[PDB]
Amino acid sequence: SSFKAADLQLEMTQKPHKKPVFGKTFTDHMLMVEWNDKGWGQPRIQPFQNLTLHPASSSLHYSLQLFEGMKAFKGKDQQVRLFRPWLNMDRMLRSAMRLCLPSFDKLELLECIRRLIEVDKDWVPDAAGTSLYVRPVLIGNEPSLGVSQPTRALLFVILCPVGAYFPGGSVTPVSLLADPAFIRAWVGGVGNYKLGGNYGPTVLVQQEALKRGCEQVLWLYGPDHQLTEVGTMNIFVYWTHEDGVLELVTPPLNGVILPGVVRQSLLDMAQTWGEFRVVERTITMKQLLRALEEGRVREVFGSGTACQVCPVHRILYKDRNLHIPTMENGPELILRFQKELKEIQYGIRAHEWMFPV
Amino acid sequence: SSFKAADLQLEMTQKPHKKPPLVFGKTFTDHMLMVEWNDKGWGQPRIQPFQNLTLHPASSSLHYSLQLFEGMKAFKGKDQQVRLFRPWLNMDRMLRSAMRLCLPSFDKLELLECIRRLIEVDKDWVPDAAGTSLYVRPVLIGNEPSLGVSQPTRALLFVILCPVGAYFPGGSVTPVSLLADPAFIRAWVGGVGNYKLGGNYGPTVLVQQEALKRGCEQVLWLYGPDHQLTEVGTMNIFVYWTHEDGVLELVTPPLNGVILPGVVRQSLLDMAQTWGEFRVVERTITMKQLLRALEEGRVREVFGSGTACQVCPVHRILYKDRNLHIPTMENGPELILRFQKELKEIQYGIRAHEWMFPV
Ligand SMILES: O=C(O)Cc1ccccc1C(=O)Nc1ccc(-c2cc[nH]n2)cc1
Ligand SMILES: O=C(O)Cc1ccccc1C(=O)Nc1ccc(-c2cc[nH]n2)cc1
Ligand SMILES: *Cc1c(COP(=O)(O)O)cnc(C)c1O
Ligand SMILES: *Cc1c(COP(=O)(O)O)cnc(C)c1O
Ligand SMILES: [Cl-]
Ligand SMILES: [Cl-]
Repeated sequence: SSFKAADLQLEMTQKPHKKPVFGKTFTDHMLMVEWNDKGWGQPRIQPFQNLTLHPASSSLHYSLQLFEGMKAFKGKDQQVRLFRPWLNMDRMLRSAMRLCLPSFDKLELLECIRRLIEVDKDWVPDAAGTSLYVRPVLIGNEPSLGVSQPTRALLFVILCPVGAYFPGGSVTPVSLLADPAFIRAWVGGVGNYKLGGNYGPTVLVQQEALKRGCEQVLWLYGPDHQLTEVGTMNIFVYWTHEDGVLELVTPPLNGVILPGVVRQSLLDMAQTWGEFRVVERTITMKQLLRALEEGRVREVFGSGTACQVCPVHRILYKDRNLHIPTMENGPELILRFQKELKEIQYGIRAHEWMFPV
Repeated sequence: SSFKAADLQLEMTQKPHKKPPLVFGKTFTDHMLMVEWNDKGWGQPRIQPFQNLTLHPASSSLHYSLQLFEGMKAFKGKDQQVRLFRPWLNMDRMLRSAMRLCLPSFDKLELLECIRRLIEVDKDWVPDAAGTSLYVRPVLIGNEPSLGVSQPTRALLFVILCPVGAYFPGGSVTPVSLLADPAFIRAWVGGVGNYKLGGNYGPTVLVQQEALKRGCEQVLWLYGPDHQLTEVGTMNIFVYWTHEDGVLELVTPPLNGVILPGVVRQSLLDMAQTWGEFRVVERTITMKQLLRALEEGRVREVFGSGTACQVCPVHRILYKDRNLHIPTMENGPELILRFQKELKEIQYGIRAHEWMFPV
């Protein structure tokens, strides 16, 4: 009921590509594993190459597709580490089950990914702010037009080296368009899984945001306009709450929120410091507006594998620009999180969150 | 701006497959249409042998569901003339889908001609036995070799064809049972359930398995705190009843964002409006209204509409634990039969009609 890393077939490349925008440059090899009625085949690391798909593949008709996204970091000691990969494996499997795609063993796949990165180790940059982006994918591959549980599937992993997210070597804030007409996900839906179907529909909304002079979309939900997510990031607010208490709040995992790995790590870190209240609670636009008027908001930011932490300085809501005082406040919490994550990720501090390749 | 049928290139196949017990969606004809789009605009359209697609592993079609599709039928009449049912509507709907996903625009009439040309090449695949048809499956997908979530700079439009048998075994319309569970949501206001995008279907697979597990054949998709009946499986839903105000009516949910605007659905409203024999409306329908109408003997027929079956009677709805009998079959089903008959006449050339497009 799962492929084994022990059965790995390696096929090194004939012509290695020469080393050098996110998501454009890929490495020499990829992981591929086929599944069918006779279960999982043997995993193989093969050179990077195209997929060959039947024109009726359910991956293309009915979006039987899911992905992951995580980063591997090369520290000063030249050792490569993945950040909390076990959580990505957990989330990938939940995604798989939701789309009736075949179950697999999380440790086997991780080992296969480790083996794949081992093989392309030379691709992992080591300049400040850089990393290798790891993109696993599982797709249905039924050669029929019936909307049904696939009897064929493909799991593959590709790797993309990436440069520093903040070019200045310093966090820079973003502006958000907050328009309630666009809804990313619904209770009872699939917004809490990393399914390809959740992203395609946001492309037009992101264009609307730029058209309107904003950089990303603030996803609102419900008649009370709950702040759910920022672009493809989780949202956090650092403020003095109504009851006079300083807290860090992020929306709870009630179904419309993608359970981000960084998000969970920011909650864990802040809980560990024990210096202020850390809570998972709904956040409405009205709470935010009242807190801003009353000078209670210190920092608003997104969390995700792309930037780690992204400051927010403006929200366009109801044709009205709300200034958010994040950068004015340091941004102290943001910088503290970035420094601890950086120290853990590049091996400056030992930590069980890191998985060595 | 758009590819042109004028520039069609044809590569006839040299490995024609042996023609056939037709199971929907598993048997394909010898040729396919294929047109690519990039920064230079659309390439030349081509008809070519049926073959696998080659895709970059980062293709946005597979990572961010930049994919949409259509579904329509070609019918071979008694006069052996092959005809498409209201294809212009499918073309309109496909274009709306493409725009919603920031996929490249095209000329609806040029694609239609290219499709006509393709069916003409595979004309001998069109079955002619009663209730059979040729299923047309146009697809448009983004194909950017990049993990960025953005408007693709490359896309692929293709069309494949499938011969299909009669939906109903001996021609007799056969009713279905539905699982109505509020825990399941197909689509939401502000979402994309009203476009024919691949993303709307993948999540239904697990729910359909649950319908089977619970002894039902299809899913009755409910929406909102008031349990509005929206769609039945991949079909629009219609209720024929005497409403609370004493008026005999045909009702279907309105196009308010959670309803896919079916070609058959529109055609049924057009026909029934034309007859002028009873009220025809687009209004939400709730489970509470249905239960009360069933208790009062006001329901005559409930049915789905779609390209698959045309019109599909419903005899049972399992709502939570209650098994509700729907008396569709005890009432003829008169309206269903009348729609079926009139559509068959139009579709198989028995009666020349502006709704038919000759191949
Ligand atoms: O947005 C997220 O946090 C998650 C996500 C969800 C969905 C799709 C993609 C991503 C993602 O990781 N995109 C990504 C963009 C840019 C870079 C980058 C550029 C220079 N350094 N790093 C790294 C990752
Ligand atoms: O359900 C719909 O009406 C639309 C749809 C939406 C989404 C996916 C597929 C369909 C569809 O057309 N499926 C389909 C099944 C079976 C047959 C058949 C079998 C014997 N004769 N014809 C024809 C079409
Ligand atoms: C990928 C993603 C995130 C962030 O998840 P991480 O695991 O922290 O990278 C947040 N929201 C959405 C919608 C996403 O797709
Ligand atoms: C395709 C489809 C229909 C029916 O549309 P027709 O154009 O009548 O075939 C109904 N509902 C959903 C959800 C669909 O995908
Ligand atoms: Cl962990
Ligand atoms: Cl028409």
